[PDB]
Parts: sequence; C-alpha cells; structure tokens
Amino acid sequence: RPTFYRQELNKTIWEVPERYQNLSPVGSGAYGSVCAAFDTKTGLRVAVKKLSRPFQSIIHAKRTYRELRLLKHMKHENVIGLLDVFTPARSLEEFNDVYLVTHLMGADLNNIVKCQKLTDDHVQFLIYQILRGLKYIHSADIIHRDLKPSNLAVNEDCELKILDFGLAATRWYRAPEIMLNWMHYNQTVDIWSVGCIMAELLTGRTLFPGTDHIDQLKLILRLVGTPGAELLKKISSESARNYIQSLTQMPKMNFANVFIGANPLAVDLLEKMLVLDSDKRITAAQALAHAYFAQYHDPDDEPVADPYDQSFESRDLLIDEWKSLTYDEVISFVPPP
Ligand SMILES: O=S(=O)(Nc1cccc(Oc2ccc(F)cc2)c1)N1CCC(NCc2ccccc2O)CC1
Ligand SMILES: CCCCCCCCO[C@H]1O[C@@H](CO)C(O)C(O)C1O
Repeated sequence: RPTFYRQELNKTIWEVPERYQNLSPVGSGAYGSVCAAFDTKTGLRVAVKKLSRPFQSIIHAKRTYRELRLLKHMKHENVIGLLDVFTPARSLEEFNDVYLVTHLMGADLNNIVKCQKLTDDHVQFLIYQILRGLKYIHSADIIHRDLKPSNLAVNEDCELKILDFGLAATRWYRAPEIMLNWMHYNQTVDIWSVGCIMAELLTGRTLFPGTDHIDQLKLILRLVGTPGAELLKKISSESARNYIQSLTQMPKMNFANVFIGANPLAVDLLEKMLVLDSDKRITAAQALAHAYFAQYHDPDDEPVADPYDQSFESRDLLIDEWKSLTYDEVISFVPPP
C-alpha cells in the first residue's frame, strides 16, 4: 500500500499516493474535482479526478460505480481509459473517497480552435478520431450523450480522446429528440453532436445559437427542414407532433448555403449526420467509410469493444451495496501495460 499525503486545493481536500506529485487544479463541478499531476512512475502528466460525495445517496453511489466500471472497460486510443484508481481508506468501513486517474492531453477542442484556424485536413483527422472512438463506445452499447468540444481532449499532435462518456453550453450540441424529451433514444444522438461540432470547425461559429431550447429548436428545424410524413409517423403523442410543426415556421435555410466554402464531401457528410430522424442518421461505423475520411479510414484498425456487462444499470440497490461493489472494483484493479 503506497504512502499517501494530504493537501488542500481550492477548499477541497486531496489525499493521493506520493506517486503523484505537483497537483494543479484544472477542473471543478458536479462531476467532481480534477487536478493535473505528475505521475513520477511513468514521467507523464496525468489527470486525477476526486469524485464529489460518491456515497451520499443511492443515485450518487450508483453513478460512482458506473463511472468506475466504464473507465475500467475502455481500452481504445480515442477514448479515455483508467490508468489508476485509489482511495485513502484501508477498509470498506472507512471507504468514503474515490480517485480516478487517466491521461492528460493538455487542451480541449475549444482551446485548440481559439489559437489555430483549422484546415480541412485538420477537420478530417479530428472528426475521424471522434467517430472512431464513437464506433468503439457505441459497440459496447454505451452512449456519450453530452458530446461537445470540452469533452474532447487533444494533444499537440492534434490526436484526440473522448472524455466523460456514458455518465450524463451543452445544449448547442444536443440532439433535438433530447431537447424535445421524446423518450427512448439511440446511439445516434452522439452523431448529431458530432455534426454540430464539425459544422463549428468549418464555419467558426455555433450552428444553433439558441438563447434557450425553443429558440434553438426553431433554428434546427429551419435548417434540416420540417419533419416529413415518415418522421411524424413515429411520434405517438398528438401534442408532440403538433408542437414540432409549430416550431418549424421560420423561413427555410439551405444546407449548402450555410457551409459555402467547405469541402463538398464535408458538406455531404454533415447532411448525413444532421438528420432529424435518428433512425436515418449515419452511424459512426458507416461514417468512418465515408469518402471524406479517405486518407484516414482503415477497416483493420477501427476496433469495437469487448462485451460490456452493464446489467447493473437495471438494478435498484441500497447505498451499502453500491458502495461495496465499488470498493471491490477498486481492489481488483490491475493497471494497463
Ligand atoms: O477541464 S476538465 O477538469 N479536464 C479533464 C481532462 C482529463 C480528464 C478529466 O477527468 C477525468 C480524470 C481522471 C479519470 F480517470 C476520468 C476523468 C477532466 N473536464 C471537466 C469536466 C468536463 N466534463 C463534464 C461532464 C461530466 C459528466 C457528464 C457530462 C459532462 O459533460 C470535461 C473536462
Ligand atoms: C420531430 C423533430 C424534432 C425532434 C427530432 C427527433 C427525431 C427522432 O428520430 C428518432 O428518434 C428515436 C428515439 O430517440 C426513435 O425511436 C424514432 O423512431 C425516430 O424517428
């Protein structure tokens, strides 16, 4: 058992193995607190996340276990995986804090764009990697559902890793079916997000700048058009159908016009991602074969994930059960090569 050392950072107490040195806050929110640290074992900077109050409630307890399970399963170059997980506690009885460790890339997509004007080749590489990671997570039946530039870690070689998936402004990249609260959705909500991100990288501006969700929904419908007979056919709720038609009264926008000077292939791909009907949206695996990624696509190097056991998701357990399951996972953790 490594020796730990305590430290107070921005009001929050951090107790970590001496292995991690020079803690530096990067990170704060409802998801927990995040610090950058120097992993002296490998010589590389890492990201350390201290979960808020992991076992405060059943919902907290379950999401603590969830994130631990998720990270322990992901092993892909475009997806954050678990480098280490630890707790200062020596027993289940004293177990109250959980720390997760992963790669620190250095910047997020917003930062990259802030400093550099992306070339079309940059766009293919960045989106290609997002889609490649997405094919992987989606294959394990996991959905990000909050894909956005701040959830995209990029290193100085513009290589990318998807961050904080399977856990959930955010709205700009959110799929319309979510903003409309239509129930039971699919993996392509992430594809819609990728479309909003890609458009942004091409035009340099937010595609659907809605002050609120309604304003934004009107902007979405204005661009991808009123729902056809086919889509309206799958919406049961009469109130839902009427309301959506009521939001598509803005003058129609032409898709090609919005993305003028961009690569023709880029625009075609954008059209296949920003489809109102999620059943007709291109999937990540399909997207990877699109001609826009000709220079990067390789079917022998775009793997899917090992079977992921998430039967715990349809389980309603007590705090102490969720806590014990989490503790067992912390103990059984074996670091990667
Ligand atoms: O600016 S960051 O503090 N940088 C960062 C960079 C790398 C890893 C990381 O979090 C970790 C750290 C260690 C782990 F093992 C897992 C995640 C955070 N961070 C803050 C949180 C943000 N995601 C919020 C978020 C959380 C849950 C659900 C939807 C969401 O959008 C993503 C970016
Ligand atoms: C109606 C236009 C604004 C909202 C667009 C939502 C488009 C959803 O599209 C799809 O959603 C899935 C559930 O998420 C389905 O199960 C569908 O049948 C479907 O068509």
